[PDB]
Amino acid sequence: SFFPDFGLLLYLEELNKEELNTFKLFLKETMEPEHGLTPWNEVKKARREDLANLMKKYYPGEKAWSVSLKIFGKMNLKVLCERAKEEINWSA
Amino acid sequence: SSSFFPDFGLLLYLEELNKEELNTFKLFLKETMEPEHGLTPWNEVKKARREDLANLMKKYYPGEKAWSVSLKIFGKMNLKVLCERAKE
Repeated sequence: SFFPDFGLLLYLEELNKEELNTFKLFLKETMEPEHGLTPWNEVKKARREDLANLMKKYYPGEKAWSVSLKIFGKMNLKVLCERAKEEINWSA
Repeated sequence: SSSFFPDFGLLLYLEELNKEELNTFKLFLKETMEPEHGLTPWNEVKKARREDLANLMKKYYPGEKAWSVSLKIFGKMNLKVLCERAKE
């Protein structure tokens, strides 16, 4: 159980302003069918340390690992999608 | 239903990847298939073209399995990039 305590915080800290917001949105979407928009208020304004503990709360154990890995996946696809969107059509 | 990712989604994103990104994708796939398929189909994947690669995932991971595995691989791929960034 190394991921919830130390791993997530390091990579989260590596994210810039745009990337961090992107993370929260996908998390919001992920928590939606299970918790609704109830914790979204907390998550949206949450700091990285608070965000890490929040995920430990709603997703304890390897649950944090499963959702986080998937969120990082969607984040990569977003960048790729945004990149492909300009190649497919040069008019954005 | 839905999640027709190998047929419509996956094929596009693989094409967005460069050579190194495609290889990195294959490596992570190898890691995932190992406890399930071993190194038996790894030979096929290693040499696989992007179009071939999509059908292979359609084969070994039918239904929404292809989307789930792909999403996790892209996650590790992103973590790799982030790791390399902090290391620099």
